[PDB]
Amino acid sequence: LGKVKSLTISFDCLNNVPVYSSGDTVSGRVNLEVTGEIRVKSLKIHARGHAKVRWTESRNTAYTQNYTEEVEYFNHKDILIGHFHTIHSGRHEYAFSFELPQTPLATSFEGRHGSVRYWVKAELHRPWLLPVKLKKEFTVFEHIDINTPS
Repeated sequence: LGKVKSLTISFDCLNNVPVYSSGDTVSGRVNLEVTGEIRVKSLKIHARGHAKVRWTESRNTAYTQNYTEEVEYFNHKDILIGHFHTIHSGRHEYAFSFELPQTPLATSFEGRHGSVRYWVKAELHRPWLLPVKLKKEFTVFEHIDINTPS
């Protein structure tokens, strides 16, 4: 058997910053470095954008209950491998490409308990091993429209 050394995600920028807008094609490669030899059930990507709010509330022998509320603006899945596949030592690259809705999207923002975030998640499934995921954030900002209603 072998083992996964590294799992990263590279973005093909439109420049060099991962900033995107409506109708834009977000693409890149899922990078996978491995020592020895591993078997892979599947390699999937999951893109999502949503508004998110964290808050905690104290109870009582006291403890703290954690809450999170999300509103989805965008969601997209795709498979890159399978759905076993064998991979040997060295670097491996797997290209991905999807597109953002031509409908207007929420702009990325970071408040103190509220935020809007977009990310691409890479999910690796292997026989007799727990699923491993890597989530990399990208920024979405709408381009100006001179025909905006009121």
